[PDB]
Amino acid sequence: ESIEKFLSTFILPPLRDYKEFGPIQEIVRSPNMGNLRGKLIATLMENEPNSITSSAVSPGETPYLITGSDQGVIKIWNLKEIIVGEVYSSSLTYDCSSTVTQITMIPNFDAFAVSSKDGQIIVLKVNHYQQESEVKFLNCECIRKINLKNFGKNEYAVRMRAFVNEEKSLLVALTNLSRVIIFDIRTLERLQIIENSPRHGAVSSICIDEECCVLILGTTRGIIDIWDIRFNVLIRSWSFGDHAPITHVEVCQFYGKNSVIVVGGSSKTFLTIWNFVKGHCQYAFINSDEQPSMEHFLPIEKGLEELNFCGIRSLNALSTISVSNDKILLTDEATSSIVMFSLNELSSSKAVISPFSDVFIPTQVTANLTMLLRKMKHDIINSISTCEVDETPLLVACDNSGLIGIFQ
Repeated sequence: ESIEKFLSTFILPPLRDYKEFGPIQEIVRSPNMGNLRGKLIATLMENEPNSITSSAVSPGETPYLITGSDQGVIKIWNLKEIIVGEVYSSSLTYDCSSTVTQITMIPNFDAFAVSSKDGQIIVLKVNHYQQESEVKFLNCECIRKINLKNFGKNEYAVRMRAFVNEEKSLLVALTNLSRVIIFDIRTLERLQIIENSPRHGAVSSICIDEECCVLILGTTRGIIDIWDIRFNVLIRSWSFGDHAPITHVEVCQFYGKNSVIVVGGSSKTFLTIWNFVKGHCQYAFINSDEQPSMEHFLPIEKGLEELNFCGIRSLNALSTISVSNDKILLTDEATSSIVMFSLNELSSSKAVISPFSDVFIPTQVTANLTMLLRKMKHDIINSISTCEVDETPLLVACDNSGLIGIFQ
């Protein structure tokens, strides 16, 4: 070993050269969620009665689930061992001593960031070793740490996203004061702060695009604001529908590099999909069999500072999602179900997990807009994750009472 390259005397090395993160892992393909049976194979009660506030999965030959609780407790679960060995205990526990707000994988590493209500952000490395050709988990080890109080405003991170490629190594944190701070993972140095206008409400959601060039923000007043990261410039702002809060934004690679899934904004939809360059709504998945007007999905670009905050008005608003290439999995609390939207064939969309037998009907409404109508035939889920264990898709749901459900 040598440390001279790591003292910032000169500029990289890339993240893959930082041995404390462990070796970079092979890319694993999207799980084939279309084959999900919707069959509950296991329930894990270890976190009860504490809310699981965030979860993630690390995919690969031994995929593991990470859960974070409202008391700061992080657990690692060996998914193969649960499925095959029927061992229902966690493999590892790590205590943050403060309410977890987000767990964010460091893509392709056995490491993940954890933000907590006390203002701390850490990165935990998952250490493991081979015994009789099977993975044994050793420990979680803190390998990075920052406190947002260092920025002087007593902030804590509420949401995070990570992006790693050969060039970039970024951790993006949304704070409780609606600032977005961008860190380099290698040092946790602040590189950029983006501050959205308070006249658009509070920032409730963030995502980064495929290219890590743009920050997409959703607000409590139903506004989508897109920021160029390099120039720190607002490049797109719009609302639509009844401007309900934007609770999730996620880029959708399936449609291309300029497409984003929006949850909220319109209270009449499960989600919409927008081309954020063209400023245009491509798809609207309607949470009933009644189609809204075409006009409901036109972008509003003026009068955004005059939009009132509507609050959170329905169980419909609580949807959490997991995107897997051409499938979107979405929790529907109003009907106690999880919907799988088939972007490859919308008419094949269905409630994969539910108590009846719903059908989804795609209708082209303009040259540029398709609406998907839904025609009709337990604690609130906070987080869902999807992966494969030995081929065979599986979905993990974590709920606000501390229960994990595992579905094949």
